[PDB]
Amino acid sequence: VGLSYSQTMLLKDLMGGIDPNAPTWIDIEGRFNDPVEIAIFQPQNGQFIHFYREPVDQKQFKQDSKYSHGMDLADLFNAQPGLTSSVIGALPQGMVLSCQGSDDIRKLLDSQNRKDIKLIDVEMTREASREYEDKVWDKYGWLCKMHTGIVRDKKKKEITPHCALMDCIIFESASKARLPDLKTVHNILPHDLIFRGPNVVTL
Amino acid sequence: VGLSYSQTMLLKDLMGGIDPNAPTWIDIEGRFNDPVEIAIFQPQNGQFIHFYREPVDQKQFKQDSKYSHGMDLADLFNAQPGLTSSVIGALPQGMVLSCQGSDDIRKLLDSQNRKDIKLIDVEMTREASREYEDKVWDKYGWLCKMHTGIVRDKKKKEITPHCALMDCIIFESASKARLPDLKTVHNILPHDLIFRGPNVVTL
Amino acid sequence: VGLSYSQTMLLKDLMGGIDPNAPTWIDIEGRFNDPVEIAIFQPQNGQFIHFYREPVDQKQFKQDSKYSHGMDLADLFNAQPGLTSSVIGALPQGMVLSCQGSDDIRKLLDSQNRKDIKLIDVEMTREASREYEDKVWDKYGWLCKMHTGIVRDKKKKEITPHCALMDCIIFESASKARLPDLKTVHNILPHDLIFRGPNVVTL
Amino acid sequence: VGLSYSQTMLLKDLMGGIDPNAPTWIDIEGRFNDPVEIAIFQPQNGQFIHFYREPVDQKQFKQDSKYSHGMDLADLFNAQPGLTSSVIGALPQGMVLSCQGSDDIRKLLDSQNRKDIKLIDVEMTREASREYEDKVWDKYGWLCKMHTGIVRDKKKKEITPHCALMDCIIFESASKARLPDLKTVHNILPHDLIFRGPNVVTL
Amino acid sequence: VGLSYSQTMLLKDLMGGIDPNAPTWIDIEGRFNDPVEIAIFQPQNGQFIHFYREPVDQKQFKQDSKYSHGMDLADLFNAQPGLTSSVIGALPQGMVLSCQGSDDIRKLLDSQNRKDIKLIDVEMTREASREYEDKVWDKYGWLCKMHTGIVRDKKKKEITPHCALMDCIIFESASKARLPDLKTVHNILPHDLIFRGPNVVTL
Amino acid sequence: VGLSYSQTMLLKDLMGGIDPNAPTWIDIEGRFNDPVEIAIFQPQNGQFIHFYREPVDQKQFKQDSKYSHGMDLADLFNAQPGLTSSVIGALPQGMVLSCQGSDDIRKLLDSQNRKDIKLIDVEMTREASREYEDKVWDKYGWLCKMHTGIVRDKKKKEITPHCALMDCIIFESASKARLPDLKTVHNILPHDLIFRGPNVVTL
Amino acid sequence: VGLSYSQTMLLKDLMGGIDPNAPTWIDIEGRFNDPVEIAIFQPQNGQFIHFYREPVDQKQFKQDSKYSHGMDLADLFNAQPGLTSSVIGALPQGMVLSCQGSDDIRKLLDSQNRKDIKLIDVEMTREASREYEDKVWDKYGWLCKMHTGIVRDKKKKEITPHCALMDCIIFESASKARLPDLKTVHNILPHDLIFRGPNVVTL
Amino acid sequence: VGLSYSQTMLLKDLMGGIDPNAPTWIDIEGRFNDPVEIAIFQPQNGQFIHFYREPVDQKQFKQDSKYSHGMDLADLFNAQPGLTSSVIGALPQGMVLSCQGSDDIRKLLDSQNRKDIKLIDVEMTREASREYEDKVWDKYGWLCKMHTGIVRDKKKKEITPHCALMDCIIFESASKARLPDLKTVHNILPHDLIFRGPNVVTL
Ligand SMILES: [Zn+2]
Ligand SMILES: [Zn+2]
Ligand SMILES: [Zn+2]
Ligand SMILES: [Zn+2]
Ligand SMILES: [Zn+2]
Ligand SMILES: [Zn+2]
Ligand SMILES: [Zn+2]
Ligand SMILES: [Zn+2]
Repeated sequence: VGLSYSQTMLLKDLMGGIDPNAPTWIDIEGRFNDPVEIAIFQPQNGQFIHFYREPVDQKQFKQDSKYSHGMDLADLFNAQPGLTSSVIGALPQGMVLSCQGSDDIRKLLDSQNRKDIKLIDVEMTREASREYEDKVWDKYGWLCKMHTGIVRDKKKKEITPHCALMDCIIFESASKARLPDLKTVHNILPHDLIFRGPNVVTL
Repeated sequence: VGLSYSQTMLLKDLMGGIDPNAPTWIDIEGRFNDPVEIAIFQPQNGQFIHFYREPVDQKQFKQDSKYSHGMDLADLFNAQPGLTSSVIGALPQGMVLSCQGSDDIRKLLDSQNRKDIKLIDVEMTREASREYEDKVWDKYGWLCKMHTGIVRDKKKKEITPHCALMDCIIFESASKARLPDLKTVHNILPHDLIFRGPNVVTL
Repeated sequence: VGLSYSQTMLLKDLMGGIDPNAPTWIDIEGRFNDPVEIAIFQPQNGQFIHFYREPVDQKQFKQDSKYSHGMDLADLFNAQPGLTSSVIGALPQGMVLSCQGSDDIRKLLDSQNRKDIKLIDVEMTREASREYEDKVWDKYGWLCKMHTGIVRDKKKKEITPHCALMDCIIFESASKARLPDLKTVHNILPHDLIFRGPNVVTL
Repeated sequence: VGLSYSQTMLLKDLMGGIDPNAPTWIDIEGRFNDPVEIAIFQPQNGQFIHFYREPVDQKQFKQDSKYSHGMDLADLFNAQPGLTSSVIGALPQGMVLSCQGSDDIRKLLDSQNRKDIKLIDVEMTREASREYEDKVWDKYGWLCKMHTGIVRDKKKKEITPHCALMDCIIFESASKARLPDLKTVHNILPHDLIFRGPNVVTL
Repeated sequence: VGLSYSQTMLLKDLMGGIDPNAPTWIDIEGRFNDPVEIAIFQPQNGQFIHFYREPVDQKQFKQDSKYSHGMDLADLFNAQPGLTSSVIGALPQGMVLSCQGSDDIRKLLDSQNRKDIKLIDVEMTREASREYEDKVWDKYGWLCKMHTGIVRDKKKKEITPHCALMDCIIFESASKARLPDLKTVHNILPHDLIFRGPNVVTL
Repeated sequence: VGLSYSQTMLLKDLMGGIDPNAPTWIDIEGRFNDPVEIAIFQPQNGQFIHFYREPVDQKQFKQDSKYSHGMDLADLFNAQPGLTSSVIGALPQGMVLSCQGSDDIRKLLDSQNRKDIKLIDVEMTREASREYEDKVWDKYGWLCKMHTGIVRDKKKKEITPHCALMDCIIFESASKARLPDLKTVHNILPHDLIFRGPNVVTL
Repeated sequence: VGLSYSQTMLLKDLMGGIDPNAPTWIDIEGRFNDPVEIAIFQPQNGQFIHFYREPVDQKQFKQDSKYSHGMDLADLFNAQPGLTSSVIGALPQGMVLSCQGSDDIRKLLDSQNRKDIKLIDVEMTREASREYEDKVWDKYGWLCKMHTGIVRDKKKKEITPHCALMDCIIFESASKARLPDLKTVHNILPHDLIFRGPNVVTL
Repeated sequence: VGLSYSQTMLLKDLMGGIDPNAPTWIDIEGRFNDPVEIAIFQPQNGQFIHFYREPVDQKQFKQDSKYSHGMDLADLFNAQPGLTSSVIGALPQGMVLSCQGSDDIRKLLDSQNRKDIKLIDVEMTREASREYEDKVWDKYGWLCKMHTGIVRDKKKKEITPHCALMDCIIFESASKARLPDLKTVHNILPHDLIFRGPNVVTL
């Protein structure tokens, strides 16, 4: 379906937690046209938005699963449709978003008619990536148990998967030379908005 | 598609005009599962909600067009999808709605998970229908130019079509023995929300 | 409902016409999870299986109708439920099926637990598609009068719809550089098995 | 779901054991519209059909459990759907079935469009019921361990439950003044057809 | 089972958010020996602990469901066992907890050998209860959609159910004459710790 | 029960003595699914973990008692439940464990989610076993007084029992051609964690 | 455990169906000391005994699964213990059993102290094996759905698994140059004796 | 092991001597969960069942030996396993058993799933105990030479041990004010069924 009216009213309220002037990270898995996991993280307060999307192109998903995110199609069948378009639509106006590699994000933001949003492509050395990847996945990896597959590189070497939320925390760590010390870190989105149990139908 | 996030934010604002305690009429054309025109009229202030929906079942539409509403499929291709589900979702909590023949309305309200809404089936004599039908279509018929087809009865007799908005004003007239004297009567919904010019796409 | 016991007994008999070693084409309209028209064609004898299915996802159907098959929901309400699962279940063991683009067929055959069935993805040039499309729709297009809608491409150009049965005959033509000269070509399935007039109810 | 195509093909084969001219007993537990256990017994050869059905009306089941069959809802969740409708549709044409109290059976057979089947209401004295009930439940009661609840009468007196299969053997005993001496007595239906382990889904 | 070792390590970390000197509310549904829903709310920061427990006594649950909380047994089958004993065990030593009616809480805390914890029985007028109940269930009621049953009083009058988390927010409102204005309010416990998807087994 | 919260907190602290990079031995008595005595020994520092578990299968225990470990059921009734699952969960990450015969250990480690743990199957000649068995049981046999039964081989020959802790010291001796000279050798686990005096109950 | 007293009394009764003078086939999977599936088939009447046993040696089972029977350990955990020893003990005295390759059967019968039983090693050509294997697995393969694994030969060629019951029917076919035409073929053992749902414990 | 098939067949025959309507005594030594000697005595005919069981809990046995029965572990190593569960399983249905102190017997009968058996707790004065104890141990004490240990009371006073069989004869004496005059009194169980010489092994 899409987001229902009440779901959209809730979303409006939850997005009230997002500080529009706060420095903010964004990362996705999948392509701008077919993203399967979105994460928006505000390090200052530790608030983040994190959800999933079932892929349209099943073949590419499987390949993107074996070589980057390692996700499973079965875990995505219940993701609430409309979330990507509604969270990107609900983002405040003129928000400055930080990312790693602006190319994929800009295309998605543009295809959702959100050109008002400026992007900060932050550069990150592979050395700095290797440093915090393991530290982040240990302190904060309980937030996403969705990467249950083996990801290998061109050289068939098994590698740590990418998580978008974990990628955001890694990015913040590298940009700050300090893994963030955050007491409270939480998703503004409830589990019943991210996933779909009962059925609602639009007209 | 569905109603976009901004469209839904506008709707929230416009629905602020609807007085939840005010006596209110509702009528539709088409069946609960496939309605093609919805009207919600508050006689006290003269505010109303009035929009259209493209039918799923094309064959039934044509038959319902020759025998009740006389609408044309071509005029419905541009109706904004999601309007029926979003206006019914936005209707204030615990609203008492008046109608003629509660059977069709209740089913629609229930299928949109809006059981909180109570209905008042108001009875109307055919004599009283014949009285105000012509008077309403002359004072207020400029509000809906959507019935451009010939409607006939079982006896192939050409009859005045039904308009839902006009039906609401007729119902109010019969229930009050007075065609309403209303200076200001207007749709809370703008023409660009009722119809779809440019293109927006959900994810 | 599903296929009744007697309906299934008839099916068993009619499927006796299908030659298991014969070269055989398959095509569908709609997705593996929600197919709305299935065609299985054996060019050697001219026998084919051809039926419809009402779609679960009404929104996608409409979009797939405007951009590929041009079907009408109203014509699908009476399709006999259970046909897709029962015809795929009844297909002879180890049948080698030819198709255009194996991705969609394999998923459907797998979701119906029919992995025994091997697929031959036959490649077809658009030039060869353009050649026989019109010739097939003229000699054999009377077999399917179900595409009563306008289908347009990305460039709003009105295009010939896709029919699965017609697609099978087009595929055979391109693979053979000869539109088939077939005196007898017929559906093994009767009109009362493809569609549902009276009512039977399972327990 | 319903019975799959292969399941129905197996059923066709197993029903080949049923002798159509053989004297045959039938009994159910639950009402014609909501039966929870069916038994069809041919005393001559000792072959029988015996299966279960999850009840639709949960409240009535519980009451029918405290006052007749003493069954447990939890044991019925895995009964293979479609069995009642498919076993009744597969019964030989014009089969003469014996029963105790034709009223409930006729309604069920009629609601499954099986009017061809004639019924013999055999009368049975309560004295004769009391005689073989205990003898049957001891020699043949190992065939149904599904009655794990306490059944009481109007006078709160704990009574032996009713089993449909056991009821059939009791009926045969009373009609013959001899508890049947049967070396081989067996269900034609396998445990995997009566109950559902893995998952199959229709389209 | 119980809480696994890793689950307990996570819990230790999440409980680090609980401020031991902060004023804190507690409420349960069900009895000290058989509680089915626990809520611990710290109004200052808006952090709370909120989870469920499957009841041992099924009959009492149903009665407590018809007359207080209106919960459904089916929604409790997947609650993570060991949570009640482990969250009560993890609470800071000498914590001062506020409640409504200390009798039920003290017994539970004592039966979990947590006598170090002092209780503040805060008195609340029914007038003040009636005031904030509706306001809380509207602003914060999206946090628990577990009360899907009709609760009636001695006079068969349908009444608003009790939610423990909602009860905590109502209690804070009455004690402060102000419904709390809280931007961030969230459960310290993740959905996968509150509920049980995969299987772990102790030795 | 299981390990309480405080017990688990203590365990976390005691496991801090285990050096994760240190060479480490493991041995059990009983099968992976039903182990009755576990020993984990780090020869470098002389620290070890050593505890017991009451067997589920009483018959197999008795047979395993007459032919390997010679233990007594009565001494196992007070072993603290949850110890096996909690010590295996608390083992440091990426611990390389040495053993004799990796088959039984791997299965147990895979019963918990500890596949991260690699195993070194060290080969040991019976000649080398016969050498240190007596020397170890004399210098270190006071550490385990739990083998109070007569163990015989296939030839009814009374043989020295197996102790897991003693087996670890024997294994280290054979792998090093030197019975270890260890001043300080001690269990990191206290007697009150290995055994259960008072009563704690989970919820 | 073992077979309970009542279970053994039932067995005594069911074994009354076995005709002691009837020609009878036997086959097993696994070794004499560790058999995992036993089948005893009397072609004359079509009666057979067929059950499973959980293997002691888990490693050998897996290898015997990849190279002969293709069974899964998980399906054997619930097999009723004691069945092998009790069915071999209940076999009529001096029964002449036919088999393929007497070596494995004799050892098992001897280890169960049943030397009274004579064996007929019937020779079977691989040509004759290849003939009926497919025919038997199609007419009678619904009797055993326990071979859910891929079995390959020395040349990594995927081959049809062996089923003991199917092997018995294949053996009878080859010895008779006719696949048996059997209306009634059934297991004398009920599903609740072959598998273990509830718990009984010996002393 | 357990009782073999032949052993169980013999038992069935010997239990044919037990008159199900006859008044019958039962007594045990050891607890319901760990009984070491069972006696079932029918005074009318003088038939009795009397056997032993090796204790699981060795420590409790020794204490129960010093303070009640005075038995020796060494004499119990050869008791035939499975006897307790098989004799209790074989007891005729609906047998009214007399005992002294129903608490221990009921628990044992229930743990062996024999609730059908009703118990008569017969009261006995210590005066009446002191009267027949010596008379019974002299006329019938040759039936049990198993109490070869010194039993003392709380006051270290050496007392006559308890024998279960002797206890049954004492109970009958007290209930009848007459030591029974019985020419023939004998165990229905043979010495080779009560004790185990050769070896049989189950599968
Ligand atoms: Zn992720
Ligand atoms: Zn109109
Ligand atoms: Zn078509
Ligand atoms: Zn029954
Ligand atoms: Zn709640
Ligand atoms: Zn030891
Ligand atoms: Zn098999
Ligand atoms: Zn004695």
